[PDB]
Amino acid sequence: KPAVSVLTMFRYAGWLDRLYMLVGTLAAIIHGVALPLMMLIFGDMTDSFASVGQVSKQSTQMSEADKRAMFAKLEEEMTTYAYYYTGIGAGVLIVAYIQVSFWCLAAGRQIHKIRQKFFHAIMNQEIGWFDVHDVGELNTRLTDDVSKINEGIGDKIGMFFQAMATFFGGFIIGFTRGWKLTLVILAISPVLGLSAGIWAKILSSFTDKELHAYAKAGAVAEEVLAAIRTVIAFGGQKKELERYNNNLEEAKRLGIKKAITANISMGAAFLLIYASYALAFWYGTSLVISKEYSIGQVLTVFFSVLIGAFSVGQASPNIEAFANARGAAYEVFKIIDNKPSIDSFSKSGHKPDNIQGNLEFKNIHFSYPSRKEVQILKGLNLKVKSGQTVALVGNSGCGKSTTVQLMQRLYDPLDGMVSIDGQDIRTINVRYLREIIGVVSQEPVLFATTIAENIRYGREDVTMDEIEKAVKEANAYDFIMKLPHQFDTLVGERGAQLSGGQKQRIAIARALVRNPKILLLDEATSALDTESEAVVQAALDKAREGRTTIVIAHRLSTVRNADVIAGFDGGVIVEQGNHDELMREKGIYFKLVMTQTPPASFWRILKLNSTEWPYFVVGIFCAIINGGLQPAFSVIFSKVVGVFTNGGPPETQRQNSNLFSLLFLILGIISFITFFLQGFTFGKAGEILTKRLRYMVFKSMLRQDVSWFDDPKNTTGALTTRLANDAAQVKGATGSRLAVIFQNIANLGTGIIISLIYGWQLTLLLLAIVPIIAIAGVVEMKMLSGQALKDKKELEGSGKIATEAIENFRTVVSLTREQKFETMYAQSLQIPYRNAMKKAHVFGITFSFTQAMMYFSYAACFRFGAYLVTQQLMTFENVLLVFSAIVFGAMAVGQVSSFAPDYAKATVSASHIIRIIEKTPEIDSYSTQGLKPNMLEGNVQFSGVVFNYPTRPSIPVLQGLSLEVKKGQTLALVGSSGCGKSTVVQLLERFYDPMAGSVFLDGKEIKQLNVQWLRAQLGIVSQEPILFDCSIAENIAYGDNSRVVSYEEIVRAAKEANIHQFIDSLPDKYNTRVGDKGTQLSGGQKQRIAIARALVRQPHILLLDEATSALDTESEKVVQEALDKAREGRTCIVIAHRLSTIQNADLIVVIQNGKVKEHGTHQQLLAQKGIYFSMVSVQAGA
Repeated sequence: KPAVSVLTMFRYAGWLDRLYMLVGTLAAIIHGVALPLMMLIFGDMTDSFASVGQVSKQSTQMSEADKRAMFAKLEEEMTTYAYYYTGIGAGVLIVAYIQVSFWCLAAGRQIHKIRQKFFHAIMNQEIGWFDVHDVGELNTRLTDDVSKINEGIGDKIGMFFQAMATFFGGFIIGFTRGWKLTLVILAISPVLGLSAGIWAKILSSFTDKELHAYAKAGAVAEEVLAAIRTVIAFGGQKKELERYNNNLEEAKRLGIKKAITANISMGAAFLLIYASYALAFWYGTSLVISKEYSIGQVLTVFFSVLIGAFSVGQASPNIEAFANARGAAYEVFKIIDNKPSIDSFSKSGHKPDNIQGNLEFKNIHFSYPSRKEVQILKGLNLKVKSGQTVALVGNSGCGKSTTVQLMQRLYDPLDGMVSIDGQDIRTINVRYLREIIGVVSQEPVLFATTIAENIRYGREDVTMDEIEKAVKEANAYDFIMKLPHQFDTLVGERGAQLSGGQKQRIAIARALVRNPKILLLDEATSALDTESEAVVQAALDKAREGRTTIVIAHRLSTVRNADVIAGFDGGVIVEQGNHDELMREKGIYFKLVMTQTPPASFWRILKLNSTEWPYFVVGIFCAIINGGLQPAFSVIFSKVVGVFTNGGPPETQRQNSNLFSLLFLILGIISFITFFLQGFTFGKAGEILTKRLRYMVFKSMLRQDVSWFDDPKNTTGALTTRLANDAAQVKGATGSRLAVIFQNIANLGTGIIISLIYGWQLTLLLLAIVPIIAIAGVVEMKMLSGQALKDKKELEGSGKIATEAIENFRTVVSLTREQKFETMYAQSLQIPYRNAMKKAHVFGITFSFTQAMMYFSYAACFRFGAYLVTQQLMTFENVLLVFSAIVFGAMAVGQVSSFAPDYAKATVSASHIIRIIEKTPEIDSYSTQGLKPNMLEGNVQFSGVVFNYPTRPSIPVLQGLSLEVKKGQTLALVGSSGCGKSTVVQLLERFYDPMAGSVFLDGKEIKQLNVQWLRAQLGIVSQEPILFDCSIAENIAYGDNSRVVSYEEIVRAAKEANIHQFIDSLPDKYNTRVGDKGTQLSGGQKQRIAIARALVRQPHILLLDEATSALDTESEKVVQEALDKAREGRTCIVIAHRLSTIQNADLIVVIQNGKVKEHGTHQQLLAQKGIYFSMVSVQAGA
């Protein structure tokens, strides 16, 4: 919404840039003008043949006489026009190059200046300006915005003025050569713009509908694939598939409806286009019979106006390009034009010498630009004498840090003054101030360069001698020497990750080269290991003694030797003096002292598609007839112009034009039928395989085992995404592109034969030209992408050192040396700049070549078509025929190159979708194998089990685990911590088989048992029960599948689970919708419902996994009450964390590091002492 004045935007264009734009925009206008002049000549040529065509047929008496005057006229005429054509080709060749080159030259030169100035501005902004602004957004704003500006001031403008020139140029020639047809053409203009208007309305509306449609099906999948371990446990995999099939069923019906309407629209649009196109010509013919116009003129005015009309459509996108560019240039220039109060690039202000380092802070009130929300410094008084060292102490706010912040004049104080020596800090030059102040910070930063270089960021002028003494006086010398490469080592975020205490010591070495008179040390010792702290501490102490120093830390070991200690409370200075005095004050200080002591052949996807043997043949057969249909229009138009051109005695003509204009319209309406057909057939074909695929994919996805689902690569979102993209992407490839590609090959193949058989060697020649300009047209786009990529790589490297410069910024300003970063940036950019010059040279040649080739190619059409071919009997009427036939056959092949990528993107998206079906599990619920025992009663035998999780085969959870629990009794399970407790419940459900060892239920091995039937007997109840959206009765009825449960059954279950209080209370009762689409309710109820699911199944085995985990107060009591009523009739394993409620259990078993450590009844473990007595002691006491 905010934008920029048109003249500001060019502020960096002067002299040449200005001139370049003018010569370019000039050349561009000439270029544009060229094309309608070309079409103007086309009417003159028509007239020349037309005269002879009228006289040739007027003879029917003499022959040899016509071999003279006719040929002579054509000779002088044709040679003239051809000469002019060649004349226009050289023109467009020159102006095209001028056009693109100059405008790109302007672009390059300005953007270079935009770029430099911008970064310079960024580095100049005061720190408060950063504190309010997102650095991330700013740098991404840098690279992305300047590119938009580039797109805006580029050759896009040249293209705009070219388009206007064609628009004006066309309409002028249209109007002058006649007023009538132009206004008749202007009359049909609003109709073609309206139909395209119906398109923007249909597309925008229906695009959301399909997205809205699958959003429903994809909502089924998302709650399922998130809830998977629940559907696997309860084996509802046939149900969730059925639901997904139902939603897919609806989505395809909506899809075919959309396919019907969308094809009707496109078909009707093409009718109106061909209708008006034919209508305009009919009025055109009606004016020729009246002898108002030349038949040749009609072609000139008709082509010129329509060309000039479409020029508006082709112009519009460049307006947008310019428009967007201004908007982008607003926020960039805003920073550039902004001027700071503090500068730091300004040469002004006193530069005192023999600074004695006498500091004072007078009555300073300050607030960081969180501003009025908080005031952290209320007044202040502090003096620090020359050569002394003062230590600041505080509980919170770190208002101490503020003074170190103000002392570098990062911020000017609200009221009061900071005074270095006698003078105010605001009188002295900022750069020099920062230079006479050294700084060492809690978190040290190293830029990526040699250690010599990071030490060279203290001062640009330095020698390895000064480096050496610096690190040595920082006692960083010995430790780095041991490091390989010596001072030439590397450092940064990337590579050479080092001890902090060493980094801090390089930082102290850097600050030391600065040889400052004032030293600020903030917490530098803090947040560091105790051993290396003393090492660095030695350095810090050796860094002072030449300098006055203010230091802040939480280490009171480093304070004692300070000549002055100063505490703050609420921004108010309170205590000052020597340590003993402060201890005698027994104040805040004493308080703190005491406190601290890919492409391949995948046919089979098409084989899957072969379920429709028909519908393809219909669409194909239909499209090939539409292929043969398309050039018929080119054949008519040839003979409409042709017979009228070829007419001879006129009396017959006017009747014929009517017949043609009629037939001209007939291919129009027959096209509606054929286009709607092929589109609808493929469309339905697309939606049905969209079902089969998403079905077979989802289905195969339910098959896989928890091993696959625990994977990091596959998370619920990634699967839904994988599920949508692949199905959609194969559809396009089996879809329209194939319909269209076949339409086109038939289009050209029909066009070629007609052209071939009519012209001998007419056509043969043309076919030599077009593929060459087509390939020449493809290779340009290839170079274009190449240069684009290379430029991206070069500015990526410059933008990288930019990001470095502004991400660490608050440090670089503290050291100054922003000019170093200005210069580094400059040199970085100088390569794309030289690259950007070459770019213009190339863009101009390729463009001009492609245009000149098309214009020169045209000359050959008539030169060889006349002369050598028309000297012979072979005739004009067909020359016009072939012209359209081949050229529009080629323009149709152009769609091949356009639809190339959709195939790849579909094949890659296919490459995944074939594999995802054929991947097979270790454990598949689908196999009907397994024993299906007849005997009810469950035991559970765990013997010598070892388990390591497939995702994390590092720390094993289970090592030699052995448990036994008899039927109809409760096995309590205790543990130090972890899934050791819970993994039991997972293995019995057989989400995994163990590495070694085995587990038995009735004494049979589950490993050889039926996976489905096994789970069918289990009473699983987790921490946070997921309930699908549906009737709460349907959530309960999930406890049993392959059968529908009775109302009185799910009643008995709810009665059992004590959830019935709610369920009679609600308006809907059992049909209430839950899952926080229909309704929301707390955990206590959700759990009780899960309890109902569980004992709806009537399991012989209940598994209660940390059931009361998330819960509170009475809810725990009533849920526990329900769980307790749920067991004692059944085998169960309860891993719950309430050991007060485990006190009644048949067998309690302490698990330790995978091995059962203790086991027994409660009092039995109570009699002993060990882990379990401790477990029960701590929490009952806490």
